Amino acid sequence: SVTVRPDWVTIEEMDFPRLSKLTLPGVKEGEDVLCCGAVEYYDKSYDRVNVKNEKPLQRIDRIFHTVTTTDDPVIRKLSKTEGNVYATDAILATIMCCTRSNYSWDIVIEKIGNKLFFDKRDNTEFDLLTVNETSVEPPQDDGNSLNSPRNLALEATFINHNFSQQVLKSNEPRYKFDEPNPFISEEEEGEVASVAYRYRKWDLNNGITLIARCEHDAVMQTQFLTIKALNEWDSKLANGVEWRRKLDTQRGAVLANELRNNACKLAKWTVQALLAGSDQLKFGYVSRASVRDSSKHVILETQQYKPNEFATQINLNMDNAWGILRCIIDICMNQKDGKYLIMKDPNKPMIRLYDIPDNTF
Ligand SMILES: [Cl-]
Ligand SMILES: [Cl-]
Repeated sequence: SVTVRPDWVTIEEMDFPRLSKLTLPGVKEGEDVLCCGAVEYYDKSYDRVNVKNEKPLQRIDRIFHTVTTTDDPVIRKLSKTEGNVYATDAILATIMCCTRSNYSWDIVIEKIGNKLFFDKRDNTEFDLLTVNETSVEPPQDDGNSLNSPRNLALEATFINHNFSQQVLKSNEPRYKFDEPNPFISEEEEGEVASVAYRYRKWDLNNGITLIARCEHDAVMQTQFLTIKALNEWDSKLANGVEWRRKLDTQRGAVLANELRNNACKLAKWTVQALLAGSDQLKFGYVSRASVRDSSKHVILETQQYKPNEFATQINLNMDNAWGILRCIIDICMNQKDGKYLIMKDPNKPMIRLYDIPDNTF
């Protein structure tokens, strides 16, 4: 959680009920400005996985990038001639889904004239997934490390990185865009995880033109996929729905529990898929092999959802998502040039925008 400094000046406070009423209907599908990278095909044998046909989770080490907006060389180039607001899908999803968030987060905004850059701070846990964040009683750091919030987060994050690569068909020729991955040399591209980037543009009215990096994890025989893993750590301690007993006949109830307890995580995943234009959101259901060990996991189920329809199922309204973003953009455009910080208050349902000194970070 970022340390609020005494020389930070509050510009605006926004409570969740106000944010929840915001709307900007009519925003079009993103327009591709540049597409990059090479993505692997999904292995449809994983469609046969179920509780009676579980598969061990494999450890597959590939490199993942989560480059912030201003360090992205494609965004730097595009900003010379295109748009006036810049971000990435992960940063946008955090803002757009803020009214679902509980745990703290922050985003830095730099304003130069009529251009805005939204970034994450360097060396933070911004990328980590949360676990049971929106439970009535979230996990507490009361005990050893096995089920602490921090360890649960790293466990979920690790599970997701492995799952997304395991379900790929490594021998199938990849789908390659004309431009390669911008975060690695061609000579070494073999070592990066399967990913395709779409740098997309949106008209948000009032002359606001957003450019942001979006991505897909895989392709399917061409359909583009966003691949994510739900995970079960200890169902009893989580007071959850035991997956090995309930996935066969009550898969919907299991998902419903996930939605209640991981509301922000699931919405941010859905926004990521919608921003990229993925045709499907592919979920794995991954559980510990034993509740007492967080290093070994099994895949119990797989499912796919069309992102537009799934958004409606989790009560995510993109008209509201864009409305929230537009509200924040408008506030920033009215400020003096310089740096600003938006943050979610760790103990209250509100976000605050601060005027921070330019050399703060
Ligand atoms: Cl998350
Ligand atoms: Cl304002």
